[PDB]
Amino acid sequence: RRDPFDAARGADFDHVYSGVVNLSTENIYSFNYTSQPDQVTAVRVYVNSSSENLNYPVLVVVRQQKEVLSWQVPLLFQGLYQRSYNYQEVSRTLCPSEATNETGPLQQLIFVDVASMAPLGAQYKLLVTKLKHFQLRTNVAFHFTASPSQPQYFLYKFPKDVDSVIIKVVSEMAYPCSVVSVQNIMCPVYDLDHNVEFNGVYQSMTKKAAITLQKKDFPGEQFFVVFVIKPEDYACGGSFNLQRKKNLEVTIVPSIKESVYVKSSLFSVFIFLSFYLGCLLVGFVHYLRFQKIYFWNIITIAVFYALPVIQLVITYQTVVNVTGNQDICYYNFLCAHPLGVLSAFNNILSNLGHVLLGFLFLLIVLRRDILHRRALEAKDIFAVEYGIPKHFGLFYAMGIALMMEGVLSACYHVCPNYSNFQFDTSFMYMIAGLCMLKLYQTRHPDINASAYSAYASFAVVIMVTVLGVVFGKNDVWFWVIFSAIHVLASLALSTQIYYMDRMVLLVVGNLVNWSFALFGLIYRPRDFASYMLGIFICNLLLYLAFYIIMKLRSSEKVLPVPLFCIVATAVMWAAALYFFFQNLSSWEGTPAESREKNRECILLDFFDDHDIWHFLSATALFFSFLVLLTLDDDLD
Amino acid sequence: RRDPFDAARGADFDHVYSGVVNLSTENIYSFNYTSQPDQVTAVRVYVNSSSENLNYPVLVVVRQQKEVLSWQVPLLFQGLYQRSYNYQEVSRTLCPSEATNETGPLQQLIFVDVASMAPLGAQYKLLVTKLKHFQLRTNVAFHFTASPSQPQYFLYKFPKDVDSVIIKVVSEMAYPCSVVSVQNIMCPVYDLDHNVEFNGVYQSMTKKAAITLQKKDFPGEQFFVVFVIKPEDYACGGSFNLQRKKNLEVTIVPSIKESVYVKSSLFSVFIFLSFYLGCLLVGFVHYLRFQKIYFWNIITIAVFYALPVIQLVITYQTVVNVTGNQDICYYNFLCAHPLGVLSAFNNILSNLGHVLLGFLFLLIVLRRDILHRRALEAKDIFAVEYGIPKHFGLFYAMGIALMMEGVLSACYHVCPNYSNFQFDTSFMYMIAGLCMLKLYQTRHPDINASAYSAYASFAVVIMVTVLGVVFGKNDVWFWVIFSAIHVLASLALSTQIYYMDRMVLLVVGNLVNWSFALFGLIYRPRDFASYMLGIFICNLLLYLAFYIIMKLRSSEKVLPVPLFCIVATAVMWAAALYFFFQNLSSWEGTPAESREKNRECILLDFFDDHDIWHFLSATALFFSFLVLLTLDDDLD
Ligand SMILES: *[C@@H]1O[C@H](CO)[C@@H](O[C@@H]2O[C@H](CO)[C@@H](O)[C@H](O)[C@H]2NC(C)=O)[C@H](O)[C@H]1NC(C)=O
Ligand SMILES: *[C@@H]1O[C@H](CO)[C@@H](O[C@@H]2O[C@H](CO)[C@@H](O)[C@H](O)[C@H]2NC(C)=O)[C@H](O)[C@H]1NC(C)=O
Ligand SMILES: *[C@@H]1O[C@H](CO)[C@@H](O[C@@H]2O[C@H](CO)[C@@H](O)[C@H](O)[C@H]2NC(C)=O)[C@H](O)[C@H]1NC(C)=O
Ligand SMILES: *[C@@H]1O[C@H](CO)[C@@H](O[C@@H]2O[C@H](CO)[C@@H](O)[C@H](O)[C@H]2NC(C)=O)[C@H](O)[C@H]1NC(C)=O
Ligand SMILES: CC(C)CCC[C@@H](C)[C@H]1CC[C@H]2[C@@H]3CC=C4C[C@@H](O)CC[C@]4(C)[C@H]3CC[C@]12C
Ligand SMILES: CC(C)CCC[C@@H](C)[C@H]1CC[C@H]2[C@@H]3CC=C4C[C@@H](O)CC[C@]4(C)[C@H]3CC[C@]12C
Ligand SMILES: CC(C)CCC[C@@H](C)[C@H]1CC[C@H]2[C@@H]3CC=C4C[C@@H](O)CC[C@]4(C)[C@H]3CC[C@]12C
Ligand SMILES: CC(C)CCC[C@@H](C)[C@H]1CC[C@H]2[C@@H]3CC=C4C[C@@H](O)CC[C@]4(C)[C@H]3CC[C@]12C
Ligand SMILES: CC(C)CCC[C@@H](C)[C@H]1CC[C@H]2[C@@H]3CC=C4C[C@@H](O)CC[C@]4(C)[C@H]3CC[C@]12C
Ligand SMILES: CC(C)CCC[C@@H](C)[C@H]1CC[C@H]2[C@@H]3CC=C4C[C@@H](O)CC[C@]4(C)[C@H]3CC[C@]12C
Ligand SMILES: CC(C)CCC[C@@H](C)[C@H]1CC[C@H]2[C@@H]3CC=C4C[C@@H](O)CC[C@]4(C)[C@H]3CC[C@]12C
Ligand SMILES: CC(C)CCC[C@@H](C)[C@H]1CC[C@H]2[C@@H]3CC=C4C[C@@H](O)CC[C@]4(C)[C@H]3CC[C@]12C
Ligand SMILES: *[C@@H]1O[C@H](CO)[C@@H](O)[C@H](O)[C@H]1NC(C)=O
Ligand SMILES: *[C@@H]1O[C@H](CO)[C@@H](O)[C@H](O)[C@H]1NC(C)=O
Ligand SMILES: *[C@@H]1O[C@H](CO)[C@@H](O)[C@H](O)[C@H]1NC(C)=O
Ligand SMILES: *[C@@H]1O[C@H](CO)[C@@H](O)[C@H](O)[C@H]1NC(C)=O
Ligand SMILES: [Zn+2]
Ligand SMILES: [Zn+2]
Repeated sequence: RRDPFDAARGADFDHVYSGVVNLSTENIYSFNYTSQPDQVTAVRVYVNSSSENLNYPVLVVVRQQKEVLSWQVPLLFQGLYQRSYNYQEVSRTLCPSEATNETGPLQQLIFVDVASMAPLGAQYKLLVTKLKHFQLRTNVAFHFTASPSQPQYFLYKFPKDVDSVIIKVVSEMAYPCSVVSVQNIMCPVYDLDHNVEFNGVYQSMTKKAAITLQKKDFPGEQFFVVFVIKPEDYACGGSFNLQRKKNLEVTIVPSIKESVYVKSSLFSVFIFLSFYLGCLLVGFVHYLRFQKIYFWNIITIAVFYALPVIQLVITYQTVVNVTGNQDICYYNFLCAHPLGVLSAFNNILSNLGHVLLGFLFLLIVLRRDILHRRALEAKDIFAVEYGIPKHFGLFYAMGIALMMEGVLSACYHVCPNYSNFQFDTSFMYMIAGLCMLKLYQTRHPDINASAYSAYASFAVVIMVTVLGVVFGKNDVWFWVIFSAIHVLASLALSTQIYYMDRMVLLVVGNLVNWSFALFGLIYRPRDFASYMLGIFICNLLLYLAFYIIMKLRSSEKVLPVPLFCIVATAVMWAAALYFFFQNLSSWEGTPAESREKNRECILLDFFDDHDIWHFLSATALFFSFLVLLTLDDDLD
Repeated sequence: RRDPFDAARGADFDHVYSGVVNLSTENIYSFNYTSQPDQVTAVRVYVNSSSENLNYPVLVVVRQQKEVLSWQVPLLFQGLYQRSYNYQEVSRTLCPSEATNETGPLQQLIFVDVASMAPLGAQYKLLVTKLKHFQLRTNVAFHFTASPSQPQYFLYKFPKDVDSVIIKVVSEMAYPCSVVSVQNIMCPVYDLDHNVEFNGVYQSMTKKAAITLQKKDFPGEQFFVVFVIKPEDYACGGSFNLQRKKNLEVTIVPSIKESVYVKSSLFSVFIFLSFYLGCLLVGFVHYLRFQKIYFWNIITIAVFYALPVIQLVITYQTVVNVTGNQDICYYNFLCAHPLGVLSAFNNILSNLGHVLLGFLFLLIVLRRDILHRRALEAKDIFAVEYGIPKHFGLFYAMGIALMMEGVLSACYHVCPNYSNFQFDTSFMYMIAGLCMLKLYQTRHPDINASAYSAYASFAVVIMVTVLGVVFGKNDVWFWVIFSAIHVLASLALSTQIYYMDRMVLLVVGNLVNWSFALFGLIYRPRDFASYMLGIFICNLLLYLAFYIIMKLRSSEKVLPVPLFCIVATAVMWAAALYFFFQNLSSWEGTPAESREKNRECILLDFFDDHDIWHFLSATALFFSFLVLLTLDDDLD
């Protein structure tokens, strides 16, 4: 019978053994070592077959006390479109075993067998090395390299006090894709292409990756971090001595404490309660100085828009929480602090203003309308020859739209995805349309188009946006049709509004044509909803400026409060647009590329760009509504 | 150096070798064989270690010309909640290599090494057998068994003419879950627990599985079918000499031809064009004898309900087509014939009636209303003393609701899922509500409650159903609250309708109470939408029956046409309810259990139960609308 000790070559690590194997010859080595308590040893085996022989690959088998590994040196990879790749260098890290004080020192023996079947012979070069840079320490960086045939992984241990950690992986050249996974300390370790996704959380990456881990999940307070490169780049982007070495740096940082949550919640509440306090102060000062269809329409639309998206997001959040695959939601993982089951608590809590300011506007408008109704009940002719008709439902509709926009934004931000690209700024379309309607009605007679003209406009706009996003991704005929429709609509609106100021119509038409040429030359926004939002904002601001300049030309003085509100609205809009143009993650494109643009939070240790955008949008919209309400105070 | 031939034991298949291995001993066998053209050989290796030693398992390594396999005899499995399982028998099928005429007969050698590290010794029993039942033949069944540590797989070759095939797998006892996968002929073959989902389509199963394959996808017109059992049953259902042997039967059947598509399309078109032909003939015979809000409301609801679900189903269909994981959509895979990119063509084409019948009803109502308007223009006092007020909006609303319910059902059936349980019968809620409103208005004065009463009713009903399904799955407090609200609503409706027939209110209340007791004792419908549909249908039929009986008690003769329409409506309702009660697949429950209840098509070779349900529902609704329209013809 075969005797390993008899034919084994008592060998030592770090010596590059070389050999040649025939059909009737096999080589075996008998490495030995010892492990001591409080230390972790991880052996690594490198095998390079100098020859390129492919019909008779060299077969390598590593035997330990309780595990067996095996592979070939000329590793062969098969890729789509019938492509073949051959790698002539292979490496593997053996699963380590801990040694406790009770167990004491442990002696370990490892056998390595190299054998082939070539009739003439195949060369091989074998190296076995120990690992000193195996463990990882919190806050200390680390650099290394990986290859499609040389997967890597390391060990981390939970400190005494840390209850949550973040793993950040950074690279420079994103040519070959990669996968980063976290697993428990239970051999075997799945560090292969076809089994790395079986267990533990994982993330595909090309230039950036971030994973947040708690403590209660892992027994023993330790885990393995595995990095695996991929033969082809189809999954994470474009198309595909062969080698694809990729350099990586890995950092582990403790997570924030609950004190940050308390601070952020208190700040968010109080910053917006200050507005109510100021309104109460102003009302007190004024008192001292003195000393329909929209309802059910909005209710139905809100329920219709809420139930489906709400259930869809519930299901997506549950699935992402259960399966552990962090490639479904398009979060901004660098700053996403979870609470309870929620995965991104900040992005939802940052929507408090959209509700609070809407509530304040509703309260103020209701009080003003009730006061005007009481005054009319008392009757006064000063509001007839020196007054204009008053309407109330429009402002309530605007405020309810603001509330619904806030709730929709929160629901969408629960888990962003390509199927929820709308519901993020959808209701601001309605807000802009309502402001347009209010401006149109205030100057000209009522001539109300009931309420369904705006409904049809919104339905058509959503139709066109969805059609363009889902189909107009790469086509231009639809783009030409949309441009023609937009130009025709602009001309028709200009003609209708027209019937000293004969050049404003030409100015608006020329601005629209300039935008037409701009995106025709650029011809690649790829975000139809964003451009629709921008165009609505542009038209609203243009109409507001035209109306204000016309009022100025009419030789009347504007009350100071409308002027202050105008300036505040302008500044807030500027800031909000600045924070909006910043891009963090995007539903379009593969998840690996979406995370390629992430940032590590601004302001406090909680918020980031998008939260500031939410805040500034809420404030700017509130000030615009107040300006619209109060602009015509001097007329009475 | 090590010499394989020197220590190799020239062995033969089917002989159960036995041995004992120590630290310094390792046994090797050197099996040999030859492969001839037009035949496929697949060796299989069984290894059983009699001892239960966990600390010192036996290591087995199989070496071939181009592949190496390795494993341990006492296989260890880790399961959730810190559970461990050990299997003492292992088996494996080597990847076969085809032998072509040009290549000629091919000699093959296979080395098997058994080695351990026990200080005393470990026993082992090894068997190597050839496979004669490896290939699969079309339409011929096959029985076999599998175990968590003994995965199986077989080969299939595409016949000359078959362009599409179906693989059906059947079992009897669904205790241990299983996975069935299809892969190409390219070694290695992933038949392990942690890598079986990497490549090729796959399906989790417990009692039934079905997979449809085309021909152009596979080069060589051949493929491997792999069956893998699972250590635990958490994924596919409940909780978890150890063994879990599972018996399976596999059949392969050629798919249908395009002639079936042509036949089914022509039949579906003509069966429903027959209604228009009959209406035209009736109009011809009659001629020979003679010889606003709803619009915009429904149009807005159309987009508001279509765009989210339409885009969402687009995304699901694209993803399921791309990845190849057949566990997202809850189809009925036994009868799902795809066309182009669509995966279930029949379930969509079976919705032609919901549109055609609605269009016919709209046309007939428009013609009748226009004729009545012309007659009124001519003026006739007969329709005053012996006439009743005429209305038209409700009938148009009903027709549009039907025409939109058809499209909603089609969109939902594009890819059924737990996030789309509505949109299958939602619009018929509004249909029943409108029928009730029309019945209320026809007898009592107009007293139109505008149109938003039913709007709020529908919104509240949908909200309640969604809340119950998402949350009231295992709770009873919500169920008690819902029952109390239903009883209160029934009492209020009876009181309002009341103000010879003093017992009808008691009868309706008692029927509602009987339903209360029924679903309280059963207390497990777990389909809130289904029971909402049932209750709405029951109330509609109940009110219609009481109205008709009251009219009968009024001592007037009913025109034969309304009687015929009533009888046809009753018969169609009975048939539709019968076809509805049949259950094929269900979004609730794991996908493995959902496919556990599937059926192999009825009627032609295309349709099944659900399509017949669609047809019968459309016909019954159309006849009910016609009955409502024509019920009071005798009055004039
Ligand atoms: C086996 O490998 C060796 C390569 O070193 C070759 O065979 C050797 O041939 C020489 C010359 O006759 C002998 O002195 C050695 O004893 C042989 N060794 C062995 C292990 O066979 C050859 O490449 C291989 N064997 C054959 C038959 O080609
Ligand atoms: C197999 O090939 C690789 C690369 O072809 C060899 O790696 C070399 O390692 C030395 C050691 O410092 C470096 O100086 C060389 O630069 C490396 N090669 C290259 C191309 O950079 C490796 O030694 C070969 N053999 C084994 C067993 O790995
Ligand atoms: C090796 O296996 C054998 C069991 O078959 C044991 O060692 C044998 O011991 C007898 C008695 O001294 C010798 O005659 C044999 O030559 C030995 N065989 C071998 C392969 O060493 C024992 O179980 C194992 N070896 C040890 C050291 O325990
Ligand atoms: C390992 O154990 C299994 C079962 O424990 C053995 O399988 C037996 O095979 C014979 C051959 O027909 C059957 O008659 C027995 O019924 C099987 N066992 C049982 C429990 O049913 C097997 O022979 C053992 N060894 C190997 C190498 O498989
Ligand atoms: C009433 C309005 C203001 C609420 C707006 C925020 C809503 C959308 C938020 C607040 C609380 C959230 C829920 C809190 C907890 C969980 C449990 C988790 O396993 C699934 C998601 C689910 C069910 C969340 C879904 C989104 C949610 C309902
Ligand atoms: C405009 C909105 C976002 C403002 C915040 C209001 C709502 C959404 C907030 C207020 C209090 C919050 C809850 C506070 C505590 C918990 C318990 C935790 O285990 C799950 C999340 C859950 C249930 C939170 C979900 C979101 C929540 C309901
Ligand atoms: C950001 C992507 C979606 C493209 C859209 C950009 C939008 C937000 C930008 C681009 C051009 C901008 C406009 C340029 C000029 C003016 C005139 C000024 O008196 C009021 C603001 C207004 C009308 C701007 C509003 C914001 C605007 C419309
Ligand atoms: C004409 C009126 C409406 C302008 C008021 C809005 C202002 C604040 C907006 C309009 C265009 C915006 C800029 C558009 C593009 C860039 C380049 C980017 O790398 C930094 C931000 C920056 C510089 C933006 C900052 C905010 C910005 C200047
Ligand atoms: C106009 C009305 C009657 C149509 C109602 C059925 C709708 C939902 C059907 C008709 C055509 C269908 C499309 C036909 C082809 C494909 C390509 C596939 O890769 C994604 C789905 C997609 C895009 C289908 C989605 C569903 C679809 C849009
Ligand atoms: C349910 C009701 C509304 C459907 C009635 C409209 C019919 C005619 C529509 C609905 C879906 C459509 C199909 C959608 C997708 C494809 C795949 C394409 O490669 C050929 C055309 C084909 C096969 C379409 C033909 C027309 C079609 C069958
Ligand atoms: C099938 C699941 C969702 C449970 C609901 C079952 C429904 C559809 C069943 C159960 C009880 C049935 C009702 C029982 C009695 C009557 C009175 C009769 O004069 C007309 C039929 C009618 C009105 C039935 C209609 C169908 C019905 C409502
Ligand atoms: C005509 C109107 C009043 C409807 C009357 C109710 C009739 C049509 C319905 C109500 C309950 C139904 C039954 C409920 C359950 C089953 C068991 C199933 O394995 C076969 C069909 C069968 C036997 C159904 C046949 C149709 C049925 C009898
Ligand atoms: C190495 O020495 C012998 C040789 O195999 C081995 O039995 C022993 O366990 C090892 N001890 C150490 C300290 O490496
Ligand atoms: C083992 O002993 C060392 C001695 O310093 C101590 O630091 C360590 O915590 C001990 N470990 C265990 C598991 O007892
Ligand atoms: C079996 O016989 C020898 C023994 O190793 C082997 O070389 C040869 O290829 C095999 N031939 C056949 C016909 O099986
Ligand atoms: C090989 O020869 C046999 C002889 O009957 C023939 O049937 C078969 O088609 C041939 N196959 C190839 C690939 O030439
Ligand atoms: Zn946002
Ligand atoms: Zn259906």
